[PDB]
Amino acid sequence: ALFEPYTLKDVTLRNRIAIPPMSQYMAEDGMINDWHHVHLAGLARGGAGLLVVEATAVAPEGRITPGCAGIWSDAHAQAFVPVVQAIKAAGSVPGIQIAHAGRKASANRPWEGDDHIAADDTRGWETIAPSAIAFGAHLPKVPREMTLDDIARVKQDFVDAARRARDAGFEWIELHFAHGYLGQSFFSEHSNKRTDAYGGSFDNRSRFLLETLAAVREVWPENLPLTARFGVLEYDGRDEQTLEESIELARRFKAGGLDLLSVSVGFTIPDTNIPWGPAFMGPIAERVRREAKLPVTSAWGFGTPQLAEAALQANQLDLVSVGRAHLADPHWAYFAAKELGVEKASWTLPAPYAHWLE
Amino acid sequence: ALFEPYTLKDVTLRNRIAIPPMSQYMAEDGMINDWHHVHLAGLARGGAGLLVVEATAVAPEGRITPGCAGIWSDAHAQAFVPVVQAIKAAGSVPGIQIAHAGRKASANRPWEGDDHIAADDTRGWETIAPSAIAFGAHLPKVPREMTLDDIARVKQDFVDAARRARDAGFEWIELHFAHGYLGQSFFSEHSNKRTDAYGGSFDNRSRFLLETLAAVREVWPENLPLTARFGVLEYDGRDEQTLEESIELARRFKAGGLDLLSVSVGFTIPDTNIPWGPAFMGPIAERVRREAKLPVTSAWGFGTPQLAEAALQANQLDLVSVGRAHLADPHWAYFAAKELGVEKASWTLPAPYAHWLE
Ligand SMILES: Cc1cc2nc3c(=O)[nH]c(=O)nc-3n(C[C@H](O)[C@H](O)[C@H](O)COP(=O)(O)O)c2cc1C
Ligand SMILES: Cc1cc2nc3c(=O)[nH]c(=O)nc-3n(C[C@H](O)[C@H](O)[C@H](O)COP(=O)(O)O)c2cc1C
Repeated sequence: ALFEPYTLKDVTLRNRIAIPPMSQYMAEDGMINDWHHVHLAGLARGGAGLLVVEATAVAPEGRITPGCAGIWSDAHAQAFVPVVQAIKAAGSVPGIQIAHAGRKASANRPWEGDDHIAADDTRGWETIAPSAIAFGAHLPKVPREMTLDDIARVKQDFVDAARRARDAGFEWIELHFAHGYLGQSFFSEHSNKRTDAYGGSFDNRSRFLLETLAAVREVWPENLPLTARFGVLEYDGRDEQTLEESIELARRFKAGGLDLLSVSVGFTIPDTNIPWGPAFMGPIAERVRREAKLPVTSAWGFGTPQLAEAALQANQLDLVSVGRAHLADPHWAYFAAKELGVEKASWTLPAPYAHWLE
Repeated sequence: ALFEPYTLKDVTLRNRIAIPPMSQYMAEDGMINDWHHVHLAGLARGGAGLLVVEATAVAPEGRITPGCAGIWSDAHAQAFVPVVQAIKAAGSVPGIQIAHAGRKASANRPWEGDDHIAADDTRGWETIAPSAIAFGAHLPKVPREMTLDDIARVKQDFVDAARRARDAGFEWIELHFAHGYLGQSFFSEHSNKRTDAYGGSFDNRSRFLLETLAAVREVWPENLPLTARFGVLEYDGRDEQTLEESIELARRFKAGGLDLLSVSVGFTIPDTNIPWGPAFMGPIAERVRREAKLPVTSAWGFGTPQLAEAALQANQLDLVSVGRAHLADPHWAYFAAKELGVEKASWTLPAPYAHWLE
């Protein structure tokens, strides 16, 4: 099942393996470089059906860190062009996740402190959010409360991002409404205390996300999968209530043209109890898939080929996302093909490798 | 031991893992391209101390196949420049093996027939050799017997190759006197029936190889390791006699400035009985190292980390060459570091990987 093709709109994946977006923190002023080119091209040659490029910021202040990729100008977009072309040459589908880190922005690289940049550090910048409330813990900076014009500008930033991604050749797009960044923070009552049209009720908290989806839909081709990542629960003790609302929004996403939902956890606040474990997201992903009638993917511990296979056969997922295993071994898909007994498994890789490994 | 550094002349390897030259058959008219760039850059990031670029032909007719890399012009050399730079950025030592396929030239890619190109095929070309004798089997073409001027031209080709490799930034060079190609074929009485100064006696059969070494030594920097690959036996039933002569030449190589010998089998003729097995070359490599008092490396089945480690501790080898395992997993060195219990093994890889795998 893991090695069956998958067709969504006009795009066909050679198998059900997806490489989720994985920030590399190697960009400079949003510009990617040979780090990203070799990293992504190598992964694509590895065998995976779909390769989703890391969170790429729609605006400079939307970066998580000073090393995050960006696409907030045509020059930033043009940098992706050769990389998209190499992904394609390798037979993998190029996707990109476009993002805005909201209140979690302006942080150090994970191996350089992983915390909010000091106030006197010339690399830092003011963060924006639905409300002037800090995440807390290692991210103590209070964001600036967004104005209506801020909301209009960020929405237009996402549209400009999607248009650039389209013109750079990406065949799959993913809106980053998860992991406690801007979009997610608009939906959660934890982070959104607004009293205008973008806060309060379910409809108001959904507005930013729905409006961003719709605006992007106007520039993104109808024949290329339009997707989003969304934290459907927080493990904050409000799980049944949050899940119900998240699934309702899923339905609205579907109605608004979303082709697939990447299902995750919110990470909106630090005060939570997440039951980490191999494929722990499976049951939750399955429920979203069932109740909103929407294809889904998820991640976390599916680097065990049998687990990925089990999730597919149980129809908990339509694609299995495999992250860290690909950082460890860019040729993981070949390893999975061996594990699962695929005929001529070495031909998961290109000929200059496959010939000698068969 | 596998993860101890190694210093040879002015060059220091971060560990004892070497990636042997592995032809990719993806070049066009000798020119390398993004296949090679991503392949080599990815391998370098994998952790290995030394990365030796595939057999690179000193002359067009010296290619094995129409897909082999070449360095017979300054434009060919300039193509290597960015790739050398990425290898270095990754902290691996860039080396290159320069070569001439002799009578085994003009062949199909291994996955496209692996045999001599048909006579009416516009891709093929006349092969040259010490004598007009075909390899046989799947390589039936009779080569043209080289003239003295042919020998002068090929020697100068190797010199021009070494100079280009130097100027492109390579820090390690390897002359390909193994595997039944030109150099090897000059040494073996099987392939060399000449009656001039380049055939007959031990001194005459050694002349081409020694003269090529000396000529290259004039352009190659004295502070960068100068090495060769040499088939020391054939398993043709003349093993003790061939090994003695090969070891004598090893001594002469050492006396002539060779810093390390990559020890292999001859593959000069097809009528042989090679005792393939995990690390089967170990004992033979050890003897060459001992009797010629020369550092050595070898390959074949050392993809088992414990085997590589054993060979080093037994002092059978100074570097362990690991080939196919790196085609399977470009991050093999990280896998070995885990297997062997290295402290902070994930930091065998660059930070954007290591941070998440620790
Ligand atoms: C290096 C790294 C960077 C990541 N960056 C992002 C990101 O840019 N966008 C995102 O939505 N998730 C990101 N993630 C989460 C992964 O997409 C994935 O959900 C997570 O690694 C769990 O899957 P795994 O167990 O296979 O690693 C990142 C994960 C890692 C390890
Ligand atoms: C894909 C491939 C291409 C190779 N090309 C060369 C070559 O260009 N020059 C050379 O001397 N040996 C070449 N070899 C031999 C390898 O350098 C090495 O000796 C062999 O793979 C045995 O080591 P291993 O068991 O780790 O794979 C090649 C091997 C492979 C698999």
